[PDB]
Amino acid sequence: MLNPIVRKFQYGQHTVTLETGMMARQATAAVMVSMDDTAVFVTVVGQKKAKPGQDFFPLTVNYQERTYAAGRIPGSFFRREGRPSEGETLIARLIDRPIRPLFPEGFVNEVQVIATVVSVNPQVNPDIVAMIGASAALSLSGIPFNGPIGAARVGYINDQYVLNPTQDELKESKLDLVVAGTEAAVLMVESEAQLLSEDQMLGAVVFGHEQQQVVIQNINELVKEAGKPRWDWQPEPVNEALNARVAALAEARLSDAYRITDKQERYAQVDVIKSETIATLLAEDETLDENELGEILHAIEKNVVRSRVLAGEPRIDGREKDMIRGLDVRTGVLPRTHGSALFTRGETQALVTATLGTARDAQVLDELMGERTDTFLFHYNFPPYSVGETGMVGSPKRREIGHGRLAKRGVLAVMPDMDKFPYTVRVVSEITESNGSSSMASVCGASLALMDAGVPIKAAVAGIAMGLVKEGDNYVVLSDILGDEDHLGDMDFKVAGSRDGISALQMDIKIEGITKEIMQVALNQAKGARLHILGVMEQAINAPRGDISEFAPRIHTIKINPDKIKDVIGKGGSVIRALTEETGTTIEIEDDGTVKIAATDGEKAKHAIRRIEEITAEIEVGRVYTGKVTRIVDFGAFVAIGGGKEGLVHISQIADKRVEKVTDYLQMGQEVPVKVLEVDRQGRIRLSIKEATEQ
Amino acid sequence: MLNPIVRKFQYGQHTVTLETGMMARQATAAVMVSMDDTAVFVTVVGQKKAKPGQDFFPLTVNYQERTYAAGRIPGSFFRREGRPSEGETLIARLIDRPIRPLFPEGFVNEVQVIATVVSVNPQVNPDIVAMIGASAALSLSGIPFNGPIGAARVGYINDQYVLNPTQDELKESKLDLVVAGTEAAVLMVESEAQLLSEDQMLGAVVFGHEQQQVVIQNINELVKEAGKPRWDWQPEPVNEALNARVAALAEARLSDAYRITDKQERYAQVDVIKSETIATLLAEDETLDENELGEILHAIEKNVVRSRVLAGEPRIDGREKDMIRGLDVRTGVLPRTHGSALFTRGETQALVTATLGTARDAQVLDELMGERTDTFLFHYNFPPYSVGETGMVGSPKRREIGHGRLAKRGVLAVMPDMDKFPYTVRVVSEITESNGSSSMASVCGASLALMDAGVPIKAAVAGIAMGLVKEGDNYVVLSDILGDEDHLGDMDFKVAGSRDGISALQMDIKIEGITKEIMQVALNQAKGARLHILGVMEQAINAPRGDISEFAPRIHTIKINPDKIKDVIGKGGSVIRALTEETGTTIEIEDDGTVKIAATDGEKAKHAIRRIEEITAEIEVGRVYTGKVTRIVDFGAFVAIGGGKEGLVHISQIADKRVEKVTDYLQMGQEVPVKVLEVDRQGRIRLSIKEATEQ
Amino acid sequence: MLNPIVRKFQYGQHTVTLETGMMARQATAAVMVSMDDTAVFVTVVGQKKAKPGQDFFPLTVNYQERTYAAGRIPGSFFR
Amino acid sequence: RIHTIKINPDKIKDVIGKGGSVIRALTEETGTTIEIEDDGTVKIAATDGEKAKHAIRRIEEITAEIEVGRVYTGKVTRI
RNA sequence: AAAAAAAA
Repeated sequence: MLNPIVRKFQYGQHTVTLETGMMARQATAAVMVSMDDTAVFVTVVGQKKAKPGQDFFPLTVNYQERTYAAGRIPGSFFRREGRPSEGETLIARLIDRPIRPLFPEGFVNEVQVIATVVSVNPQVNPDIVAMIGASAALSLSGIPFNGPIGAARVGYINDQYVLNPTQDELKESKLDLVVAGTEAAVLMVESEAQLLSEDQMLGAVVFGHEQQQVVIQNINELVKEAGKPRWDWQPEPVNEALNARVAALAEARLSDAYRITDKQERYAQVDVIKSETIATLLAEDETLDENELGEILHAIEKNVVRSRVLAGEPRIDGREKDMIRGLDVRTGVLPRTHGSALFTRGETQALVTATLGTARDAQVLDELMGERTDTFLFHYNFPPYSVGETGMVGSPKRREIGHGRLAKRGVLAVMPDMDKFPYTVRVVSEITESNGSSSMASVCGASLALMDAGVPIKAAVAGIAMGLVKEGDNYVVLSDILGDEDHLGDMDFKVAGSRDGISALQMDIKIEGITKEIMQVALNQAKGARLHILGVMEQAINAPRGDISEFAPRIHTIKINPDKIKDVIGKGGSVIRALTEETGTTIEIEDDGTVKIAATDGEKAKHAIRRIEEITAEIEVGRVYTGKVTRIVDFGAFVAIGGGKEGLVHISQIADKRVEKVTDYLQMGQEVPVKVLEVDRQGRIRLSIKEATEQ
Repeated sequence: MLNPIVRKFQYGQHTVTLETGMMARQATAAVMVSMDDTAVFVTVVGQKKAKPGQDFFPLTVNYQERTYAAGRIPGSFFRREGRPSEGETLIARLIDRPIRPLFPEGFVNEVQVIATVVSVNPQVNPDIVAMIGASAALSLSGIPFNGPIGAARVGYINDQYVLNPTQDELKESKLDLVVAGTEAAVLMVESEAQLLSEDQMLGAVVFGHEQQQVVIQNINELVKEAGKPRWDWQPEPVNEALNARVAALAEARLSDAYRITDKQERYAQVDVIKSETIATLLAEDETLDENELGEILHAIEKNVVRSRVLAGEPRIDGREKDMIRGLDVRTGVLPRTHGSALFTRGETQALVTATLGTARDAQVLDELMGERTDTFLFHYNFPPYSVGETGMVGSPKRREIGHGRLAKRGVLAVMPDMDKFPYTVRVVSEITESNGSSSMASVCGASLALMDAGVPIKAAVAGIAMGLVKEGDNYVVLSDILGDEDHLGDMDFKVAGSRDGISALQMDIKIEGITKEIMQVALNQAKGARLHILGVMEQAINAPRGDISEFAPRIHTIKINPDKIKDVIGKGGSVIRALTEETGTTIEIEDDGTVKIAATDGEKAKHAIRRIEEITAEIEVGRVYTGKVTRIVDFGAFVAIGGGKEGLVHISQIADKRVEKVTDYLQMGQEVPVKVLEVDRQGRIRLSIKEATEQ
Repeated sequence: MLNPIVRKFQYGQHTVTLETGMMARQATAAVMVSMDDTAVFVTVVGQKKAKPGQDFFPLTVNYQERTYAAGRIPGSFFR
Repeated sequence: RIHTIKINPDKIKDVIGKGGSVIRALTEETGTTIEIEDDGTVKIAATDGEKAKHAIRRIEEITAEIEVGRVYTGKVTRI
């Protein structure tokens, strides 16, 4: 009835299997890809017909993590999986970036690829198996697609590269990089790193690109027998005559406008050329259409900018390939916030703020590889006034979550260990103006806001957004690229890092033939510029300050005996409630003795510090104890001796095996010399009273 | 490179700092306004071109409270981030209402104002600072706007008015009137009051209007050096002939038709005339636009009704200036809910219901100013069938939150204090028909539903909406304006109060030249009309009565030794779940020594009291129990004996000495006779295995 | 002025009361239906003119459980 | 899975150690919520079979011996 | 000893 086709190949130490034809037979193609007990089901459905008047390729990628894949019922009140998480949206972006540029030019049919995680081995991460899955699904479908891609996560254990590291190994790794490539060239790189040197990162990318050849060979083998016939699609014929007709009229004039050098006079000059040339021949036979004309005019603009940059020295803004827009940097701009800074690159402004908190306010994010609690929170706001448009604010789009993640990778490598800084820290970066690359203006600002709040950060960090143009063998690397020159970049990349060593590299490639030395000079030029930005920031704030003091929560640490803390948590743990209500202060649950005191001022902290040492008087070695007799009855005398446990006297006696009598030395409330060197009965260390006799 | 313009003046005690040019340079204007460490960043972005479909003005105002202001991590579990709520939406409406009238007629270009709170001093409210901020931003851009508007919150303490009261001052105050006004006149008033006479409320509006003069003068001085050149905008030219042709064939045949008393009959006549004029236009329609002809027709209608109302006695429905619509009031209409009332004022009809609950079910509002718990909740539901239309129902719009808040101000003045009414109270109003002013029908309904459920309100309250029509030297004040008659009103206002004293007041003004001498008669006519509604309302329910017979929750507060209550909490709340569930009533966990036994009858209250007595009590003498070994302690034990708690036999304890070494009882199934013995301070109570009677 | 018209019949040992004319007069019809102290208010609004270009029949049914019907304030954070 | 075994109604005392201290270590080491039970019907709540069998093996090991205050051929393992 | 209801 139904027969599955299975191919099994060895990637690293994990057997990986592709299963096809078994499920979802009405979708254009579908594959279950399984790698060492983690499995994801990936399916592509592509429209057969072009929706008329579409001028942008509509590609949808959906990635979703069903909780039944871990064997757990969802925590939500509904007990059902909700809207896609931040983490899931980011994984979808990782699949989309290497796929979108690989479809042929002028392909505009609707395409949707859905990846569902269906089972998870906690040790094996589902994303690197999802990327192979999308590559398999697209290459098996008839859809016009320029060859399969692999994917490989490379780590850096003990100065060795280790392909596809398992989750525990990442604890002691200094690098986590995700290469995706075809057989000809790399297509994208994403990473976080504990300040590695440049050549170690480029070495990891050249390594990962070779280990992916196994997947490329294996998907090509599967498509030989189990693939659908490629449905024939031919790009719509270009009108050579129309392109020549519009060129004679505007090419020389548009070139002249770019030769004119200004922020806005070139703009106005281009507009008068565009408006007239569009008007001319607009009414001639009614052949001209707004879509037909606008596209050719923008295409001529892109041609004159590319050709001008590869040869003519001036860029659109007039700075040379190695120059960065002017800096202006300001600290403590907001009142009554824990720490704040404004970083301006001249047309990119990031107002960024760091707020501290007690451990209670840390996030507890539950996911398939296990619940974990993180103490560093990064949020990136891109409000619509920042690019001069009007739109609904509402909730963040994928790019805001993408940029918020990349900036977090940049700073995370320089944050202090929780043992020497116990507070949770949230950084919110609010973009106020955006014409450059605003994610890298966020990293610089975040390092200022953190060290202004007086977190002991390990070093200053800064970012640079860069582009490469390689129409011919000649290439030019461009530093601090404007947003308005995205189309000019044949590759573009971001190089967030420190005075020495790189923190987070991200790189998306759109052209064939980028060999390793063309990456090497491009991020050597990136090291140059990053150092210049770092130099200006050291003059604004050289080192971290002592503390925020703007109603900053204060935390204090002290080591107390495990027995004394158990009694402060005595009566079932009720004893701790008696303290927290009196001092407005939480005491934390390290029962092995590392007491944390946390409070909103420098008094209730000190009151709690006085109270913990005051209220517990349990010592088993002890000393002569001038405690006060409460009852001198048989079965041992009762004596007031203080905190912890008040010991009862050793059995039937006062001291010396009941040499004396209860009637002898009888009064209430009297000071007597107690000592606590006895047996541990009723769960109490017993005691005795050395009154001119001794046991 | 960058330096701000800075302008600081003194408003009342605080110092206001206006700061410009430093941030968001691509928005049409942006201003950082700071008042005693509370700071809000406010920006306006306005599209220069107009969309050629718009026949209304799209102005959008967003107010948002970043919780990084005042240094705290967001409570929301998901992503530690927030979305717009009631508290923010009401502040957006307070900025919106004064700005819309000032913008010139025919200005249809889209405009967006975004106001972000970036720091809060909890003594100074952010709302007043924002209204100055939006006024500065709009007046500083070139957007055509008629003058800056200052704002002013006016408190009232020991019969002295105080400007911008701090939170500490306000709590003691008897009014909280907001006023916003240009140099010529007031433009908006919003206020709650502890039942003050009309002359005290009018005194506040004039006083606040005069203190705002400093803000208006200062904003002009800033615009004199930092301001943009005003962008040219001309109202679209109006063709007198196009208006004249429709006017000639309408006004006479509409003046007679407005005379017809029946609403449906007149509606059918005017619609027929309208179609006939459209037919008369014939070739070329009206500039080839039916809409243009319709606009002229609506205008001719508005002019005839307005001119008629201020020259002649009859209104659209044949009523005079001082005739409130026919009143039909019916209490207790719903079964098995704690209190309900249907209030019908002519066509506007409101079904209102009151429900009581335990203090536990109060909501916790995490406002930027500080966390607070309110015990009184008002919810206003406006379903689309109330208008006779079809539409969605699910999510409340801005107006439902606006009206819900105004209705809450009406009743909040007359609620009993929690220290003689220990319940949370929720009022839900369902507007079942809405021709007229629905929100003030909701206040009456709420005042009947509350005093029907038996809450002892301080007096009955009621409300009315009113309109002023004003020309070159004369004006008419109309009572109970209908929805259709709002277009003729130049001023409209709503008043809610008891037999003596205004409780809430709201005014919006659309024209200059209204004055204290007009408002003096307008509120006196309101005192007349309100005092009639109170009499009809009084007949249905004269005074608050007893509590609901059965459905209402009743509270019992039995006193228990709180250490035993703490043990009944168990491992932080695990046994009490069963106890509340088996009773099926909301018995509380409060450990203060007052156990809340809340139940819907006396039987479940007594069952719960007996259930807590079973687990808390220990028999003081009992019998010679054959106690059986239940547990191990450290050299200790727990023995089952009479009452809810086990006793301990320490191994040595049968006669205060080891007369018979007691090792043999130290195992299960021995069950040897014991007798009750003393309770010690430690909590390990004394027990001994002795047949002899022990006390 | 205003008064309902009421019909009461016995269905399966529960008295059922049909009550009309008192509320939602603006909507095309409204009928408070009650069966032994469980009560639901039901209203229908229909457009008098058919929108040109419609082919299918757009019927929308909305059922709502207000929690004030059971005497309890809501469990939701926003109340 | 929830696992349950009978262990002798005296030697059960030795499973627990002095108070909660050894219970913390055993629950932390095995990743199981093993509770204190005087009856000896020790309940070892677990999230999978591996954690259950790991907890069964350690509770078997650390209380495997009958104290009758008798003679043992006890080998000195550490001075 | 492992201590009191809060579905953002």
